[PDB]
Amino acid sequence: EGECGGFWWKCGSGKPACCPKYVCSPKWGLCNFPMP
Repeated sequence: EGECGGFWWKCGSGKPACCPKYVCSPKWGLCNFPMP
């Protein structure tokens, strides 16, 4: 059920939004932290 964006969740054209903590990288279509 839960398909939130974790440390590495495929995002882009046809995907869900990342969690409040994770975000979709501009270079790579994956949900991860904003920065180490």
